[PDB]
Parts: sequence; structure tokens; C-alpha cells
Amino acid sequence: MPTRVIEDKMTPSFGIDDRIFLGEGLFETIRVNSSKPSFAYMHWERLGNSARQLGIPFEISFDDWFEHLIQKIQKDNLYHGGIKAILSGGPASRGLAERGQVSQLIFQTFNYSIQKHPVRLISINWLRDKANPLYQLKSVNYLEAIIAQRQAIAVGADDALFFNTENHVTETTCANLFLIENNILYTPRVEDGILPGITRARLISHCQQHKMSVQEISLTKKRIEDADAVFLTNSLQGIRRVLSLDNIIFEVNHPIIDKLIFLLNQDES
Amino acid sequence: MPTRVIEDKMTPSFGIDDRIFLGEGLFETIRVNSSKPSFAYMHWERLGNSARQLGIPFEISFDDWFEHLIQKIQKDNLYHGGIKAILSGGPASRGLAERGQVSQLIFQTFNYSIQKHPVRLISINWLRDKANPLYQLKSVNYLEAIIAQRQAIAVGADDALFFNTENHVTETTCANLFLIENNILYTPRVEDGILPGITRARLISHCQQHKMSVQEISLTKKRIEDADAVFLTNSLQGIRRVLSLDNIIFEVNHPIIDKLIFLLNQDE
Repeated sequence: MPTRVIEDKMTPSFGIDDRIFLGEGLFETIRVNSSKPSFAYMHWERLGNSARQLGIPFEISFDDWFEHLIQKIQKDNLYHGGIKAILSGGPASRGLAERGQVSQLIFQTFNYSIQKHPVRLISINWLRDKANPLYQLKSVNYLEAIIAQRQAIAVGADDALFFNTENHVTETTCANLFLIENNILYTPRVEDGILPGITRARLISHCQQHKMSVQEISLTKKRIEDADAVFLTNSLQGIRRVLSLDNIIFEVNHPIIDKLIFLLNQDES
Repeated sequence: MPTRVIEDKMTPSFGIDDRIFLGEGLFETIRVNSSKPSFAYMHWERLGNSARQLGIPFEISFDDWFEHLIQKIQKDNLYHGGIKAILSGGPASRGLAERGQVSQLIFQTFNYSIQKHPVRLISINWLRDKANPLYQLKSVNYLEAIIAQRQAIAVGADDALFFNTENHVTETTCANLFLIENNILYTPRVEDGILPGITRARLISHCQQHKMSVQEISLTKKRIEDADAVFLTNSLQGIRRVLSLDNIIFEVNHPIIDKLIFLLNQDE
């Protein structure tokens, strides 16, 4: 059977012959609320879609996936917190284009605090090609993000914002970006070369259900600078308000943001 | 001691809290010939330079490094083959900008096969910014290269050639590139966003020593399309001849290539 969960016997890890050491690995970071994994299906779907694209087996049913998440939450006594799933290409013979016959999955829980202070961003100087497939995969290849976040921290900021080679905004090191102008929501298109976030997707669905105008379009730096508000989304933090980008301070409050926080919070899927 | 070697106790690995699983890892691939590692110093120097750039501790002296290599060669009965050194950021608390207090170093030996057939390359469609620091580091973040290599194999090619956002050649998935035009050697500049190869640097040195004109300059796709010959360099395979890039076919012979193979082989 071509996908193996590595269980505790005490924390599991990947062996040195695993292709995850060449970067052949994917992850999902799942919020746990009241001992229940939030949006377990959407995380499974995305992980499987990405695995398929990379040729990595992902032969674990949704029910078994969900059961594994529950057994981890129960064993580690988690109520609120997170679970990270890491899928490796697996042990394989040496060679860049070799193929792991059996992929390996590890689950790990953690506890963390939701940060409520608004975030300070800096723009990164190097650009991404929207055609580079790496940027639509939640992979283990995060050094770029690490370097960018360290630069942000070095200059007094919290996180870094990337742009593509058409000078359009994509995302930060860990979150999708939204802005609000004249009570209309804007966010970069999937085609701008972003990670298609689950939280982003949920927020768009909520807006559609509530007939709140939301536009998926290519956004220049000037659009951000001129926004009424700017905020970020991800599964662990939900919506995070943005105080500034480079030398531009924003108002952090908006009724649309409070409404969206409420709606994301009520979701028990 | 902020750098720990993980020894056999048999095979060692990194723990799940290690920042290597976020991509914070560097490597060196060292050729071994008749039980002797090749250019151990240049490999140590590069890894140290990169670790310093990333803030990963690398408190291992060259003598210590060399001793580790020889001990591993001996223990594994390695005569001809390779040694891969992997340096991880190490265990750390959760967070993307957290820092490993103690980096971890693991050495592994392997046999490998020498491939001498002239290679067929394809050009990759997505471009890299030369200002993206990733591309000058020999890191564990090789998924881009994996995807590219798989595309090359799908159409019966051997390797894939990357370009930067100024439409200049950089490197392949595993090797630097050189071209010959009118008996002059040309190779992309380090500033074009390439890994500064050891084999590349050795070749530049041999050319200088033998009065061979060698130009480190930005190269367009057209320059390569018009080249007399094209070849690749890395530690394990040495000089590799190039038969084709996309639909463009090259003569694989050139007197300069023969001379350079001779000169690099004394060293190996």
C-alpha cells in the first residue's frame, strides 16, 4: 500500500533516504477548535490535489485522514490549537528524478496563541514568476519565506509581502492578502501565482452568500497604498489586520472585517 | 558547541522539530576517488559561507570536517563514489523566523554511476529573479529542480536549463553551463543568480593558467543557440558534453573541451 502513516513509538520522523530532503514534501496546517479539526476535508482535498500533481501517492481515504486527526487530538489532549500534516515523497534510490513508491505521512499537534496586534509588512525586492509552479504548492521548500521574514524582522516589521514579475501583489510568507476600498473587497487572482488558501476560499464563499462585493483581480502596489484597509488570512490565525506596508500606515478597523471575523468564527465545517 | 555531528548509532536522521523540514538546510556533494575526498576545502568553504549568510551555526574547523569525511569513507568502505554532507538549521521552537541554537550535520556515502553521453536539454518556461537569494545557495529546496527534471525526462531529454527574469541563462538542475564561440569560453556570471560551482571555479582557474580566454558574462538564449559547443560542469560528473537545447543541435566535439577534460582529470 503506497502511503504509510508513521505513528509514535517517541516522536516519529523521516529517514535520511527520504526524498523530503530534496524538497519533495507537502504540508497542511489545520486549526483545531474545541477538539475538532476545522475544515479537515478542504485540507485533505488540497493535499491530495498537490500530491497528484507531483506524482506522490496519497492513498489515504478522507475518513482515515479524519480518524488520524482525531486520534492525535485525543492523544495529545488538544482543545484549541493546531495540527500539521507533512507528506514526504518517501524513501527512494538516489537520483533527482527517482520516485518514492511509498509516501510517508506524519501528524504533529501544537499549541499556539492567536496574535491580535495588527501586523507590519515590508515589500520584498525580488519577484516571482506567476508561472513557477512552486508558488501554488504548500511545500516544504520555505527557505525563501524564512529569509524574507527574517529581513522583515531585521527592519522593524513582522512579515514580508511578495510581488510577481508583472508587479502584482501575491501573498505574504504565510497568508493571503485582501484589501478594502469603498466597501468593496479585493484580493489577488489565483492566476497571479498565489497559494490558493482555504481561508481565502471560505471568505470568498461567505461574501458570495452574503452578496458582499468581492473582486479577484491583479493588484498593483499603488492599489494597496490607496486601500481603506488591508488584512491577511490563513487557517491558524484567521483574519489578521494590517497596520502598515513599508512607509504607509492604514486604518485597521472596518465593519467588513468584523463581519468576516464573525462569519469565519461561526463555521463548524 | 553550536554545531553537532549526528553519528551512526545504524543510520542517523533529523528530528521532526528540525527546521530542515521548513527548507532550512544546506548540502555539499563531494566526489571521492580512490578513498580520497576531492576538494574538501572548497566544499567546506562554500558550506561555511552559506551557513553564515543564513545565520546557521557552522563551528567546525576544516581539520574537523576533513576528519569526519575520512572516518566516514573508512567506515563505509568507500573507494570510488560520493559523500553528501547535510547541515540543518536544527531543532527549534515553532515559527518561521525562529532560529536553531544548534545546527546538525550528517554525512552519508553513496556509490554512483558516471554518465558520459552528451545530454539533451530543454529550456524551462518559468523565470528566476537574480535577486532571489535562494538560487546562490546549495539548499534542500530542490522541488523546482525536481519538477523541471521530470519535464525533461517526459520528452526524452536529460536535464532542464533555467533562465532569469532578465532572459539570461543561469544553470541546469544540477550543473553550471559553459559555451564556446570562436575559440573563447563563456559562462554566466554569479550575479546572474547561479550556484557558484566548485567545478566551474576550478575550470575558470585552469583556463587562466593555460592562457585560455574565459568570459564571465550574461548570456542570452540566442548566444547559446549560436554557440559552437556547450558543456556542463559539476563535482560528480565533471565536464558533460551537450548535444542539444530544445530543437537546436550542437557539435559535441571541440579541442578546448578535450583540453579541459585532461586538465580536470589530473585533479580527480
